[PDB]
Amino acid sequence: NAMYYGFDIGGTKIALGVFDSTRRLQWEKRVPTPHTSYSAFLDAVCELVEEADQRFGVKGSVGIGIPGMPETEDGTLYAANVPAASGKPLRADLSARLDRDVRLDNDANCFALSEAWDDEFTQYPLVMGLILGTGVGGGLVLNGKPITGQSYITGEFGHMRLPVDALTLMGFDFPLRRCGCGQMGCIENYLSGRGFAWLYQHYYDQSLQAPEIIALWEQGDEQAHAHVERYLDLLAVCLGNILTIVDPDLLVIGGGLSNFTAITTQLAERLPRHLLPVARAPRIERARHGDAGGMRGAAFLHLTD
Ligand code: NA
Ligand SMILES: [Zn+2]
Repeated sequence: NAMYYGFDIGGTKIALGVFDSTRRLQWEKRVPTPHTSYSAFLDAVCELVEEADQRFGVKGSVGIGIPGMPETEDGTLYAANVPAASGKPLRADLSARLDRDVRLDNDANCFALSEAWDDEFTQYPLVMGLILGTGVGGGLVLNGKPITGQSYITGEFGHMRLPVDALTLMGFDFPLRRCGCGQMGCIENYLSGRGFAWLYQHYYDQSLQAPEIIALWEQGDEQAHAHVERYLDLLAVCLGNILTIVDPDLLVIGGGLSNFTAITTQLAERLPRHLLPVARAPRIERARHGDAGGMRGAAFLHLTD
């Protein structure tokens, strides 16, 4: 009768999803994220766990996805959009309040874990989740457990510089854009939704956003088509480098751009030219649990020891 609770904590709302032992969602509830004080934040979360416990007559396990640093070396959380909890030992405090092992991970790792636990995808030991949306990020999952790395940096694909073969493709004068992290040329600024739009403007001198370019592509516009071919080629070159070091069985692509089917259907054929001769491309799939993934991944933190 084990139940798995998963919280997706964002700047606006705290979303709880409750899953049974077969990973099916049984109940959902969302409340506003308190920003006023840590005590109000702790209560928002604990009251939801208590409500679920009462509703299902069980002590559910509790997993939580955080957009930031879940637990530093000393046990401290840091998240820009969750000021009420930042600087606090969230994991320890919630664990004491709920008398159970509350587990935390970042939102990109929860996204990857949610996909790795899709019924069909559990057959793949090593799953790489790639998010192409507001930013670029992701995570790595091995045998159903996320690989967090020393500081929850594993899977920060958006912050690896363009490889030199991107200059061979685009020209050596291709702009190396300044990233928010401070480096020059991070792939996030070419492959995110904004990067996709920037690349269009770079070639065509028109300020269209991704939806608009996609609309033109669907209507058969020649520029939009030429733009998408370049984007896909650049995505492939960048992925060639990542896949050569990670070698995942499955690459699942999520985020806003993943709704553009060309990104997951026309990518596989472009990979072999950037992979080792003896390498096989990973299976490539569009994410299957967009909306519910934050809650699923958080809940799934308790599916492994
Ligand atoms: Na209240
Ligand atoms: Zn960067």
